[PDB]
Amino acid sequence: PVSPLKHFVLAKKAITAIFDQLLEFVTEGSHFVEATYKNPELDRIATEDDLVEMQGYKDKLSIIGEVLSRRHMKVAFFGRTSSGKSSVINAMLWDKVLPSGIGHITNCFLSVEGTDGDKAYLMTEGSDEKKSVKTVNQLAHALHAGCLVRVFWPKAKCALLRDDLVLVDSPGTDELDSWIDKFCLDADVFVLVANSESTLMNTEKHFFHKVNERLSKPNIFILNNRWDASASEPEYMEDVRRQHMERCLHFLVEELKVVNALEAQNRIFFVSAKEVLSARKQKVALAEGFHARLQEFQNFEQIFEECISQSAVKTKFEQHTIRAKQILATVKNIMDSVNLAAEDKRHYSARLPKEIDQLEKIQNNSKLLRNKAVQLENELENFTKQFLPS
Ligand SMILES: Nc1nc2c(ncn2[C@@H]2O[C@H](COP(=O)(O)OP(=O)(O)OP(=O)(O)O)[C@@H](O)[C@H]2O)c(=O)[nH]1
Ligand SMILES: [Mg+2]
Ligand SMILES: [Zn+2]
Repeated sequence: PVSPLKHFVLAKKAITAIFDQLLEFVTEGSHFVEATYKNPELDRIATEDDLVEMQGYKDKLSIIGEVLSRRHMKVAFFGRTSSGKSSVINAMLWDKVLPSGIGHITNCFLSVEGTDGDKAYLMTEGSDEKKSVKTVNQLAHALHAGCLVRVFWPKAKCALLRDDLVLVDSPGTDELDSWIDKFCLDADVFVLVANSESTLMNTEKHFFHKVNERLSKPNIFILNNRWDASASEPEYMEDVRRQHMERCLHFLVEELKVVNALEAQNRIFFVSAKEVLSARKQKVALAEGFHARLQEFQNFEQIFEECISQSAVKTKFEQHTIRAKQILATVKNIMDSVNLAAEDKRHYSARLPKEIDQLEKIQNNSKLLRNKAVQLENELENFTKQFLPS
């Protein structure tokens, strides 16, 4: 039962390894191009612009590797006040990481990410201080288009955080474009948490219309929470479920048009975050239907993990994969140009045996480097076949 999130972890490892190799190769290639261009006994075998191109690639490949090394999956939770957003997050983390109450903050966000340490802490904006998580409920938020508070929870205690997932908790939806710009541009999945004792509201729909306008084919899940409230009323529950399904299906399929009606079955769930957290927190007869609701939450979790791991690998690693392929194609063109100029010179105007031998060594080293580029192209093609479907 391997978590689907390992797909993202393995992709991240693979592409960072390629970019480590690419920086090493381009550095070696740049030294060769530089030596060839700067040789006073050679004329226009390598050009000044060949060297400028190689040096420019060299100078930007380290930051690509560093950016890749921090890439992660992000899920953002939205919904009306008291719908259960924080409890859904806590259930997925197997602990009461986030508190309840304090629902008055109208514009500030909270994220949870993994720490390699063994103690939880938080950090506020523009600060490096590791503050006790028990101060979450005391942060003033006076002046605040709000702020982000970052919670760090030991990776050893939650597999999701170990596998590079970050979870974002939001204020109640009841300028929004500022929310999208500041928190949503790199979110891979959006989760709408709704009170199943109510009805899906237009204020929540409106926010996801804005997301859908700003982003292409966003991944959206709807969790109809507090489903324990109709336990022991199975006939009533059946009818409420039908009504919720009709409205949630129409929203995802007909209004947002982000899934077809079959796909939507894997995006709408009926759960009790309270029950799930109680079952998972370490250290009375269960309500009717408890195990069925727990299984439904576990089904959501599996489908969510599959969705976010596939989506984030494409969203976050494809552009630099395509860029690496372009860089390699250009480096090969430079090696082709150097080899061709050396061979032309050898056959057109080279005279002394020592000059001929010098040109032949330039040819040989340019081919060694070109073959290295081809091998890295093969690694990127393998990465594309494994991790980047059309
Ligand atoms: N019966 C029941 N209560 C729940 C469930 N999920 C959350 N609650 C309760 O509803 C209240 C609100 O829970 P939260 O998880 O804090 O909801 P929220 O959306 O984060 O609320 P705010 O951040 O204050 O807007 C808490 O008292 C929870 O115990 C559930 O599945 N079933
Ligand atoms: Mg909350
Ligand atoms: Zn704030």
